[PDB]
Amino acid sequence: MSRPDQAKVTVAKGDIKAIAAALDMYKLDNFAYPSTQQGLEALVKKPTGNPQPKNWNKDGYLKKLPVDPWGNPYQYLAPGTKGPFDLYSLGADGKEGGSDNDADIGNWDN
Repeated sequence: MSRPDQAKVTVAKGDIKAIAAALDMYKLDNFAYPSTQQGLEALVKKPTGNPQPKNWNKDGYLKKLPVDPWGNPYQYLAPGTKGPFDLYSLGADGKEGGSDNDADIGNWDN
């Protein structure tokens, strides 16, 4: 997507796939996926329970990346409905919808 604001979307598309890979690395750190309650906290604060000797990362398990464009913070949620995780960023208008740059941009795995 090579247009103003969509150019912010195309960056985040690589960043979200980055997070999805690191969430798989938290999957390794706690030999399991986080829960949308305990594991969300365990994505922001060290996981309570038994994590393996692995360097835990906050912010939802991210790479060496800043936050998403438009000054929005990443929304990282753990398995909601059917899917092992839910992560996304809000669109340029601060809303989760379907659009180019006004869409919620994220990815997850189910």
